[PDB]
Amino acid sequence: EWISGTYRKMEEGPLPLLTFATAPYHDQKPGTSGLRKKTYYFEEKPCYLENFIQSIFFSIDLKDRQGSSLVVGGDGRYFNKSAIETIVQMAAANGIGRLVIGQNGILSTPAVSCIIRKIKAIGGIILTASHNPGGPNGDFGIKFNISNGGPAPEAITDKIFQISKTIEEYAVCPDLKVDLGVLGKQQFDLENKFKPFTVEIVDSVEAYATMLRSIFDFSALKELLSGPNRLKIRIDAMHGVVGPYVKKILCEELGAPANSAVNCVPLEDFGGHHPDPNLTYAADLVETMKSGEHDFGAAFDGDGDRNMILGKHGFFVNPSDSVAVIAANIFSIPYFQQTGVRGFARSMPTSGALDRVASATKIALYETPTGWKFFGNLMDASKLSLCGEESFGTGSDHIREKDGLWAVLAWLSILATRKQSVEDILKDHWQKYGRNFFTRYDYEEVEAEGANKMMKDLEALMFDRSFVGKQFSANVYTVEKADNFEYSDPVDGSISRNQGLRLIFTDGSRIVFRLSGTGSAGATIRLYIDSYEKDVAKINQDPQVMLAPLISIALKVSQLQERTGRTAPTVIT
Ligand SMILES: O=P(O)(O)O[C@H]1O[C@H](CO)[C@@H](O)[C@H](O)[C@H]1O
Ligand SMILES: [Zn+2]
Repeated sequence: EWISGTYRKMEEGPLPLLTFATAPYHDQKPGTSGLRKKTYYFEEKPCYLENFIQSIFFSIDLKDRQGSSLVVGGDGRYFNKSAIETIVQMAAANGIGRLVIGQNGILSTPAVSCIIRKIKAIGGIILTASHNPGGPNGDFGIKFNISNGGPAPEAITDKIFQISKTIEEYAVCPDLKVDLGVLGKQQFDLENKFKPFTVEIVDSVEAYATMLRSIFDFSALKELLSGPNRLKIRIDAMHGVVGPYVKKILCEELGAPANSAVNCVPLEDFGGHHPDPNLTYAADLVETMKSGEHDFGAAFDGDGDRNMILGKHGFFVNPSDSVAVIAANIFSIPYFQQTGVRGFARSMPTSGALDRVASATKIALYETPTGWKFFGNLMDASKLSLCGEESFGTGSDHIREKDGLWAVLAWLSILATRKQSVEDILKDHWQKYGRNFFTRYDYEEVEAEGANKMMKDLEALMFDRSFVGKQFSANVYTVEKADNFEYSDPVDGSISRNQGLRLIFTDGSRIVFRLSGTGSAGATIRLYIDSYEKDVAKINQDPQVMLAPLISIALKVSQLQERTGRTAPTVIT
């Protein structure tokens, strides 16, 4: 009971704050999605976690750090609870005034972005490796968000890397034990300090659910998913963090059956499966959808910022299309009614399906590089309201992270509005704006410098006067513009180069080659292919059949097979 903990704290007295010596590491550079390593890096290596955490604290100014509030939460993967305890003790020893932590450490990435902005916190620490597998032999990550609720920009992350490279002492409160299970306030008496330290354990779902409740019309959702004539659906949480949100939001408040949700219990190893939503890693969901029983299926990733949208019989609306449908009927969501369409954005590898809705509605569209930085830059300038990434990313400017369950609720709102099946909505959209046949091949973990050699030699081949205008086909395309995609940010003036080789032809079709920044050992080659078609006779056809020429040209030009040794892609989406 609470009384036992209170009396215990009273008898043990004030908790000491102590400095301990440490040695720095070399690979604590936070990437596009924080700092991600294998779990043993954080669980077994001495003071790895402590070094990184204290680097994060040092990256925050002392003024903003004394007395301020910080959100802490994660996707409930292995080691998250222990690392959260360490974060609590260090925060207590580092002048933080209050930690708002999700119950049992559970807090989806959009939930953290939401709470940060709501409680006016100086930032948040997210214990997630996103779509990467968890468990003792899995992966583990730490993502630092700032006061706008979004990821820490390159300045902050670089400061954390620099500080981490030379750090030699940290502060911790080792006698501090905190129960992450019981909701409510939890105060701690610290030695040599006058103000008590506060750990507030909040519901993992409540605030997020309130935000969705003010974004969507939950009456229409209740009538759609709740009644006897309900729209049969199946939501696969992949044993990820979105489980509690699915159950408390869609099932409890919105009234959909409890057997509508599956795998809605977050497991520290994500049930052994890969917490990534796509047709390859969500086989159970597509095969359950293959019997012709539900009209809408959806999957999420580990931390809840990605989503997969499926229709009846397993119909697959690829992310690049999903964001274009949401844009095409964006005014079915009360939130965008309130804000208006501030702008549209997509990453360069993402198909141009959104571009067509932007051109038809006279709305600015920004083709940004891979990553959140540019999307947040645009959102803070009131120049972006809906954005999406091909990597199953969909989000708006309601927060500063992408949001999977938000995209699902948007799809249910537009389903209830248009009163059609997903396949009908998609087909009508294709005939309305034309179809962007899209595919992406991932060649996972190939020996680098073979891939880098393919990129350098490929780019040299692309910049040649005897290249622009050359004929290719496999029973015809002619090169129009080959380059290394550069992007100038129109908000802060930042310039970004490489970002992926582009082959654009005269029919609008594009072949993009990108080296991954998500990877650990070696390198991952990503091949995107995007071909447009308006001839409504050709709007419907098998995309892997419709695209096969462009694929053959992509590997024949890149010499992928001869330089990597691989004969088939690791995953096709
Ligand atoms: O490995 P990549 O391609 O560099 O990065 C990948 O993970 C990132 C973080 O989720 C996403 O923003 C990218 O869209 C995705 O392509
Ligand atoms: Zn994610």
